[PDB]
Amino acid sequence: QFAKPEDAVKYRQSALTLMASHFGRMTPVVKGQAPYDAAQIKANVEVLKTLSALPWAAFGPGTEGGDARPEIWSDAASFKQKQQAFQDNIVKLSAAADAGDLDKLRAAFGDVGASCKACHDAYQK
Amino acid sequence: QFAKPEDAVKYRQSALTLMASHFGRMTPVVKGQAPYDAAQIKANVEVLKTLSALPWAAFGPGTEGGDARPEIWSDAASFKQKQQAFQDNIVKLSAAADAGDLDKLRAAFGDVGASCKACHDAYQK
Ligand code: HEC
Ligand code: HEC
Repeated sequence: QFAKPEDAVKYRQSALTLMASHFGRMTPVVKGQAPYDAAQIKANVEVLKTLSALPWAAFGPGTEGGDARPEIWSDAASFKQKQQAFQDNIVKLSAAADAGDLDKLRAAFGDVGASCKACHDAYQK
Repeated sequence: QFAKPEDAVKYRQSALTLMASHFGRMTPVVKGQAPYDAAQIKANVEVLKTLSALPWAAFGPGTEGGDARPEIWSDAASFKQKQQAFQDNIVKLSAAADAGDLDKLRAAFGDVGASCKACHDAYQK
């Protein structure tokens, strides 16, 4: 869907920004600093689920740029493993949200955050 | 969810970028220059539905900036009318996609695009 590699960079940066806001805005809730409304969190995690699937298709062949470390395309199976582990951790977060359980939400949120950090460490300049 | 107004600007720009890619990438399909796969388009419109709901909450009080024309907050009912008409046109596009009908898709796509342009004309610097 991208006329030039810069368009893919633009897209993935935007997706990651949006995905990130939807994750991070829950931090006060998991810490107890903001109230827990199960329906609110269910709805937000549904948004995050959708967003979480979007960046990866914008690291397609020929789309080097931005802050993507070069190690993304040359180790494609390993990068995939990574987004799929993150993507699996998101499934867990959805299950916790859909079940209305703040303890399960806290644990799932932490494992998502660890997966963000793992990919960041390997693949972000 | 925004610590400073700049964060809301950042978010809405990203949402609009993403929403826009999901709309615009269908242009070759509606024109017949790319093949029509009903399932592909259904899935893409589902993404666009989710995205289409996101920008508006990031024009909250105190979030002047970016290319938002000042006329957004002082005429709040009219701006709302506008996003809700766009939002209603998106419902129509979802119905066309879910029904697998390229003629209905073409018509609905055009009315969405007109609604994008209408808000752009009134409210984007
Ligand atoms: C690899 C499988 C990743 C996972 C999982 C997550 N992120 Fe990431 N992120 C990744 C890359 C390779 C990049 C650079 C993209 C580019 O081309 O520049 C990023 C970037 C971000 C950004 C900055 C976006 C921008 O506006 O430029 C943010 C805010 C970000 N990532 C956040 C983030 C969060 C919160 C994640 C888990 C919920 C997450 N990322 C996962 C690679 C990967
Ligand atoms: C008002 C109800 C709008 C509708 C409907 C659409 N857009 Fe728009 N758009 C609007 C504003 C006020 C702005 C400026 C935001 C800011 O603070 O700068 C925009 C901006 C865009 C952009 C640029 C985003 C960026 O990266 O800076 C794009 C690509 C865009 N809008 C596209 C777009 C499309 C394709 C729409 C229909 C599918 C659409 N917008 C609707 C206001 C409104």
